[PDB]
Amino acid sequence: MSEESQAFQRQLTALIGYDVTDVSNVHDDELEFTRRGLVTPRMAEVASRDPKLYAMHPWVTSKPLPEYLWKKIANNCIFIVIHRSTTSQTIKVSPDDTPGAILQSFFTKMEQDFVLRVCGRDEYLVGETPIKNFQWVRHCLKNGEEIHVVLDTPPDPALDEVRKECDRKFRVKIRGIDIPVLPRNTDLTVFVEANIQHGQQVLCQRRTSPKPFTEEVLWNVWLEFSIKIKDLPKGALLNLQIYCLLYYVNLLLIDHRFLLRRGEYVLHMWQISGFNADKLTSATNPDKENSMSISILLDNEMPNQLRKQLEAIIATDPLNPLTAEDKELLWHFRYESLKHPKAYPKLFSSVKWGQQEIVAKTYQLLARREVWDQSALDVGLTMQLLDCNFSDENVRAIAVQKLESLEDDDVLHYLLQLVQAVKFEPYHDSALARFLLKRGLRNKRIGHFLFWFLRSEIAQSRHYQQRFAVILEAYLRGCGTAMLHDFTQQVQVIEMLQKVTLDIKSLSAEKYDVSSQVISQLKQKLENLQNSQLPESFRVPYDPGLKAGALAIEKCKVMASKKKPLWLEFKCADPTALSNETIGIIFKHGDDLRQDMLILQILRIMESIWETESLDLCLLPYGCISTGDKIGMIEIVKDATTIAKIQQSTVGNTGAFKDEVLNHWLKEKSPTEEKFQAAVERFVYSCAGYCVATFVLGIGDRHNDNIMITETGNLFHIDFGHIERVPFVLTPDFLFVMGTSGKKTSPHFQKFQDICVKAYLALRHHTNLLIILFSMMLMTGMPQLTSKEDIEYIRDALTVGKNEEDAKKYFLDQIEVCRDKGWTVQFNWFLHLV
Ligand SMILES: Cc1cc2ncccc2cc1Nc1ncc2c(n1)n([C@@H]1CNC[C@H]1F)c(=O)n2C
Repeated sequence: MSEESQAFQRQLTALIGYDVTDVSNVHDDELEFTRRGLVTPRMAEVASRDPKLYAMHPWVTSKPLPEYLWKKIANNCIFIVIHRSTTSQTIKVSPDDTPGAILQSFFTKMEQDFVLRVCGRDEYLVGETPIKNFQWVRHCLKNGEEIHVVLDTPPDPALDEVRKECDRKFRVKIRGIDIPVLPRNTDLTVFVEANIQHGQQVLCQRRTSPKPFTEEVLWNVWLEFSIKIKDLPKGALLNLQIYCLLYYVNLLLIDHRFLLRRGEYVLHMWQISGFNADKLTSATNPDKENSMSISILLDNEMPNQLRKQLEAIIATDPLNPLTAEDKELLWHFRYESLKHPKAYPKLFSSVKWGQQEIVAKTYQLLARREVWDQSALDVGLTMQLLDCNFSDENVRAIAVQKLESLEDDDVLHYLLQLVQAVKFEPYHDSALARFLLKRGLRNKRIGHFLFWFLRSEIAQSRHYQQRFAVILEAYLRGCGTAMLHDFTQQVQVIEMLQKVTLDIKSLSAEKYDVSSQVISQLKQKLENLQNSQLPESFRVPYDPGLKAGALAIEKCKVMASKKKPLWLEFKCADPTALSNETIGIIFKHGDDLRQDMLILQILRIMESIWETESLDLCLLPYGCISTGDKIGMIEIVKDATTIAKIQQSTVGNTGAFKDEVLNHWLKEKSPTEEKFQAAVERFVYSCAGYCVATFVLGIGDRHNDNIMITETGNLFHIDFGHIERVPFVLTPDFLFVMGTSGKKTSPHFQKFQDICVKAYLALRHHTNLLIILFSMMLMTGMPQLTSKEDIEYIRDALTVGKNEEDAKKYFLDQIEVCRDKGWTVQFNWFLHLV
């Protein structure tokens, strides 16, 4: 390699936040074979992409325009304001006119080398797609904004330049376990449990005789299993556990080269806190000075009434468990089951993966996928096949195949969930890791989010940082030096600000309030960075369209919270931006922003589910991005306050609540009565939409402090790092805005109940998609969630197996529960914080 080729790898390590050219925490070469095996699909995608559309990354949608956005179109006319230097003129356009077709009409109504770019953003309107199919144009319609675009030169694709390049039973010898230290107080006991697993299913289990837990425990015991060597499926894990359950460690029995794992291994294990993705990891603990280590050794046509039972089994939810009777029925009528794509997760669960001949029969089954391949993509079904219950490479590949049909608009909606799904792959190089890699290198928008998602996990997950860092490096080596440049500027800014956030917290106390001495201390620290090595301009990580310029120090502050975060304001680095408004970012340390990311992503999916049934529930999924360990960025919502501060305005630090304050704050932050009516209108949909969503997600009972509202009536829920009770927040202040004064029906209450049940019914139509996203959220995002109890809440919330009116009743009852209590639960929320 070249001297400069090492400076490139050094840059990559600072970007990724982990050194992938590291061999200190491996007992094989799978990560090096994965860096090697990922050069091929990167090169093929870098080569197949059109440089022009790659540089301009048009954000497009093939979905139809909704009935609510059509009602905004007055006489089949859409106006675009085209700007140039100091002048501009409006253009009467048709929803089908492609960017080129309307550029030709601008040049006629009065050089042919300029493209259309949205003012202030790095967002372009290019390609053979109608204007109504550009997401920025749909955003302007929905929020009543005007379309502003500037006539300028298309970015040079030369900036996107990529740098050149046996029939015997299986047995295992347990030698012993060693730990450096353990306190001299409790004289405990210990044993080793070896499991052969595949898709969380335990094929076989052997334990050791229990010996006294000391700093070194030798057994020298051969543990013979019943499963023959040939019967071992690919992806089978040898899960070794220490119970007194304090420690665990996995080792793949079939390596990446299809070779059976043989020889001597001294594995550094993980410790338990106090089921989840972290438990399936092939990674070993990097902490060799403090961790426990086990040392092992390997020296090896159907009848009508049965059709009804089958069809009923196929018609159950993802969490309905399969009896042995059910699995035998599905396997025997294997070919009838194959005619129903909905039965695929259940049919592949019925397979006896520890039987070679039965796996071979399943592979024969998969070879007749005329029904599967010609079926409409069901993301819920496809995700169902990519969770912890599926470890077969070919079962997982039919699902990844179905994802290939997804447009970039939809890949963005499921990206964080698909990135977390890599945690369930037996091997580092997988069809899913390749699909993500390929889709990232193809769209800049997806590559940016892919970068931040992969980077959030590398920074706070030792269990999967090695794997994700190899996937990130493969992406980072194909995005091009324009993207590599932006990521560098973004990484520097977040690191400098993360140092300042952690320094400010230690200075004060989580027991006290912010002082003048802490705010002046922050201003002197920010002034030091600005005129020194703080990048001249960085791209907002949660809004890559925006380029934040220099800080606005005289408006930055330390928030009067308990996790003392930084409220930062930046100037816009685009002189073409239509407004002089700053870019506000909140920098916080002390909560898991990954849990907030996951909720906001479900909230965006729920918004698209309502978009299908022509429903706009006015949700405000704000920007939130996890940048490292318990730290990250959150969007500042302009002209917005909390429901608590509206209550403390009338009476401070209580307790005391009044029903009439929310409707008085709205009539105040309104210039005209027309704008005030629009606020009550926006509150009817945003309140209804948040009531529905928050209930379904089990995060319905929050303090009014974590619920904000904008000066334009837009109510929104915030801070999901958290999770007598209530289903959702419908306090008597919200109800007063809607014209109801407890046990009385007003026109806006009829409207709220109407949209509520219609939004609820609309979500119930995607029950399996919501169940599957939720169950995956709990395994890949929380400390630990029980695989049969914690999830069951969402089945009860979405009322599985009930008719469309008995469920309507259940939700209408939940409306009445929050009205009976009123402010009863809210008072307790203030006694709990004192
Ligand atoms: C959206 C958003 C979500 C968050 N989730 C978790 C943690 C912090 C968050 C901050 C957010 N952003 C925001 N923009 C503006 C604000 C604001 N919070 N606040 C309250 C102070 N921090 C908490 C806010 F209730 C205001 O008083 N103003 C003027």
